[PDB]
Amino acid sequence: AQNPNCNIMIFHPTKEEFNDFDKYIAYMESQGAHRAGLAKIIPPKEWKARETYDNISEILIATPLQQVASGRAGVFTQYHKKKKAMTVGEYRHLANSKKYQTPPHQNFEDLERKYWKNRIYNSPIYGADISGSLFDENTKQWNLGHLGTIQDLLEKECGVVIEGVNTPYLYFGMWKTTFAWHTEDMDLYSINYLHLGEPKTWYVVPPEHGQRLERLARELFPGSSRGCGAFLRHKVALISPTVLKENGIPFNRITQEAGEFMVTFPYGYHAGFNHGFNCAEAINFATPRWIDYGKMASQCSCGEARVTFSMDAFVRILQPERYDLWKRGQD
Ligand SMILES: O=C(O)CNC(=O)C(=O)O
Ligand SMILES: [Mg+2]
Ligand code: NI
Ligand SMILES: [Zn+2]
Repeated sequence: AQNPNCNIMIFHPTKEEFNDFDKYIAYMESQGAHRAGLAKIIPPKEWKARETYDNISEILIATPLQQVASGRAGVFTQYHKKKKAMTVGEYRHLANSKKYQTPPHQNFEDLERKYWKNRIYNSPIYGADISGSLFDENTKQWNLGHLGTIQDLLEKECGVVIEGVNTPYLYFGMWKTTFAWHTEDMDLYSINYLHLGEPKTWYVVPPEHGQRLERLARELFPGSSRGCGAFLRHKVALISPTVLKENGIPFNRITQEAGEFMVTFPYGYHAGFNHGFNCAEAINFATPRWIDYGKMASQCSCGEARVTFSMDAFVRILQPERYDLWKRGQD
């Protein structure tokens, strides 16, 4: 079995190997990359996402989210308070202000320590989940707006044509902006490109051990667990590496820098934080290997998780027994 310790693997494809996206994902899996839940892909030196980022300031962040924490430093939830619209140029200025900027630090490890010690005492503002793309249309390789769609994958594998679309999302971050522990909708893959700015630190639980994380979460968030049998779908709970280690949960960590891709694999729980002002682009995707995960994915029906239009068909076709209950939670 390849990668039996479930370590995060880092790949350096050549420009030739960067042509065929599906083929390269399958290669990484042949080497055991999915066992970690997360892989890093450093593009060939010849590649670029676009020519420059000099002209992005007028993008609008219609609903910036202030991420307010409750709990203790290593075990907390966050809620998202909506803020007034602002442009990317306005948000960058805010991220660089004395109130929100990255503190002085020695290295990524020192900054990580500072994040876990102090995150709860601040409320950073995240420009998350903005439909759009920063890839140039002429970028042919690993262009996250030009991937094969999940609807087409399901049709190819299963023969059923379904409605829905699959487009990318932009994320503008600042110091301490946080992504809570989650798997993707329908336990899909994700791919995330860090276009510019400061790093993003990731934590991940191997898919084979995801249920260990879920059991800890139920213990640590006991009211939330009574409310919903899949409350991590709400994407609000944080647990620190120290708490994970104290509770014997297998995990790994890595820091993504600008110009790098990360892939999350089906049922790979992940969480993390941004070091400072940055912009990432991410999208979900599927492969043949996903189908069995999609069929088994948990679902939130309590009403909290509310998701896209396109998840309807995935539930309806892959999980017909669950469909009626899940759709009630959507309405
Ligand atoms: O970058 C973020 O805030 C969160 N991204 C992801 O969870 C992802 O790409 O799957
Ligand atoms: Mg602009
Ligand atoms: Ni994710
Ligand atoms: Zn729920």
